[PDB]
Amino acid sequence: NQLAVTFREENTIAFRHLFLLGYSDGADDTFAAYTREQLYQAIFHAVDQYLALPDVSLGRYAYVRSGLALCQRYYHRGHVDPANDTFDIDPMVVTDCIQVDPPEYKNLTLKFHKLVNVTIHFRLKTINLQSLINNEIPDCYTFSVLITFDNKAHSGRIPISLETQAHIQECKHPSV
Amino acid sequence: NQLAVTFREENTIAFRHLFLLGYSDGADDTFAAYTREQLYQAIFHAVDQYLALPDVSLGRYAYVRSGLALCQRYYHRGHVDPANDTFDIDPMVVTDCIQVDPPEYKNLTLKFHKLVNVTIHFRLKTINLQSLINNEIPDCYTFSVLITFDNKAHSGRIPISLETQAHIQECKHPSV
Amino acid sequence: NQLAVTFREENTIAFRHLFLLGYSDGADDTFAAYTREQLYQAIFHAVDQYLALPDVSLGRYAYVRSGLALCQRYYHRGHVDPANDTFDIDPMVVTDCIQVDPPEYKNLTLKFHKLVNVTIHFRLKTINLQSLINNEIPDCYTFSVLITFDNKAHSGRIPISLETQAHIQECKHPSV
Amino acid sequence: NQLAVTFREENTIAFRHLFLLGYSDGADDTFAAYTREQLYQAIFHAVDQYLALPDVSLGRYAYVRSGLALCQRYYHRGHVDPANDTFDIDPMVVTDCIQVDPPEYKNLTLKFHKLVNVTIHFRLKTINLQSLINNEIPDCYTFSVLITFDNKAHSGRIPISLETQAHIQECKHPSV
Repeated sequence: NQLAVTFREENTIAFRHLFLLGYSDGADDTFAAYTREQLYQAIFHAVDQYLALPDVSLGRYAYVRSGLALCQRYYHRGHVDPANDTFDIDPMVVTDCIQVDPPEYKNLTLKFHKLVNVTIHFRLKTINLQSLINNEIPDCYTFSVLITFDNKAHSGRIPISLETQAHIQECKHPSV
Repeated sequence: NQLAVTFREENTIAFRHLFLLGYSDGADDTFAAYTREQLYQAIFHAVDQYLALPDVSLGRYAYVRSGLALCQRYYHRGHVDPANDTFDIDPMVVTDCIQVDPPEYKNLTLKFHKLVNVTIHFRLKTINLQSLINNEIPDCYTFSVLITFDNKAHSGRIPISLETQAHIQECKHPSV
Repeated sequence: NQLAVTFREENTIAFRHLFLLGYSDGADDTFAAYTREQLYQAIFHAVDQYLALPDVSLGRYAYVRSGLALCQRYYHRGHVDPANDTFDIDPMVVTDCIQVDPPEYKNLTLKFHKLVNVTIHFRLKTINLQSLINNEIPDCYTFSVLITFDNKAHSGRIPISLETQAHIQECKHPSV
Repeated sequence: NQLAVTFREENTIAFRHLFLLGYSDGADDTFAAYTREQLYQAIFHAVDQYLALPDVSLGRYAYVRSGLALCQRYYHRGHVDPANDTFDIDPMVVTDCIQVDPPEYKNLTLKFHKLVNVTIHFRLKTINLQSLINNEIPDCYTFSVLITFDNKAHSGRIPISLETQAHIQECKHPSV
């Protein structure tokens, strides 16, 4: 089991290196963007990487399906004018997504003045071959990847995180 | 409150990344310049960034007003000649500032031989939108930013720091 | 003795800097590859360095003999198809090596879909001159270097490590 | 006093950044060279920096006098042949120095096969202006800088260190 806990954590760590531009171990809770170009770059790197996955990954990952949802969230209405010290805000959070299908989004225009966050969602399928070592049959994993560029604090600093969730089932038909 | 303590600290952290050339988390008490070009570069980066703020920041900051004071301080009289082992000094500290107005200083010439320090001062206005999450009304923050290139130790090493101070009041007229 | 423990550890540390592309102290247990080009690069750097050893090393190392074994290991049979949720695997591990003789492998093609690991093996001979300080006679060391690109976890992350083993004997004929 | 302990340590820290190529805080006990080009580069950087000191330093340092001694040390006789497992060594350590006078060594050819170490020695004069803050009269410091590329362990790894020693006296004639 814990060798499978390590399988989820190992795969997630790999995802951070693969999809998080400029990521390096130990940076998890300080990793963040501070400029618009930094943020656009991080977003485009994560999607491009997703699209190049078959050619660059050291793991054999399979796409699931639309494949990737690039979503930005912002206030339905956001007039923020710190200069004349006022604002007119409608707190309802609106979601705008761009679907990306692997068999191929850069026109993306973020509404920085009232941005709540940006998320990139997608799933990846992989076989836990390691199980073969213990003479067991490999599990069929489905990873749910969630990359978040959180701006909920509206503090000029946008922390970036990558989390996952694994769905373990039994592969259709194995052969060992 | 502490979520507002975090609002001041989060904004300050963002300022360190935005205005401190080559800055990275964890470097706070060792961050420093050691060469003249390093120092000129740090100074010009902080001002250029200040001027580009509207186009590069992930936060919606407003200028306040002159906007930025680039000041160097040096001894009224400073003949330092370690070679012939003497010096003639008048300890009175003279301040020379260059005002920078956003709607636009590189001729700056530092008096290295008797430099006491260089400071960059400016204020930024921002709304604490986060307060909307707790169903409260957003505060109107005025950040006072102070970047110091301290040479008071005259030790060949010039530590660089960025500190801030927040003035919290109530925005003119809000709308939620 | 412990000064000889330090001789083995010092030499090994040097090997990590010499043969591990992008290596830096303190990275030992997180050091890894995540892309195919990263892995090919690490492998080619270690071999090229090995071949350039006489011209770049600060230590006087001697080749031993074939000199270097660049081996990749993979499952005898590996059809991994996470997309259609199946696999057909023959767990027997097959080893394919490429011998490299110093008096000179880039056509290498890794079988990523069923890669178990890659290893680079070679020996280096060196004299422990340090022993001269204590007025003793220098030992004759034979270092066995093993660079492993371990993919046994099939988790998208390939940790890279460099270990050694020393064979201490008495040099043929010394002169001090 | 301790503010003067800090004056010596602050100046030394500055020297590490100024003269040690690729140096960064916290690297003190792992800082080292591993290749011949790395070592030649470190050596030439330290001398070039020394020569450019007046134009690049943030401190007002004065040369003392020849100014810089670039010395390499090696065994009087060193035939090291790990391949045919023998050696013929005369442990007497020979010193070969190149004097560098500021009013201006790259032909340097290190005897890597029997190198004991390389050292760079020079003195710098500076006034402790800080003393003016406490209303005291500034001391006249003479820093003795010693950069060592130690190969005494003959282990393929050459640790590099920079140490100093301060001679405090009273400046000829001060004026405050």
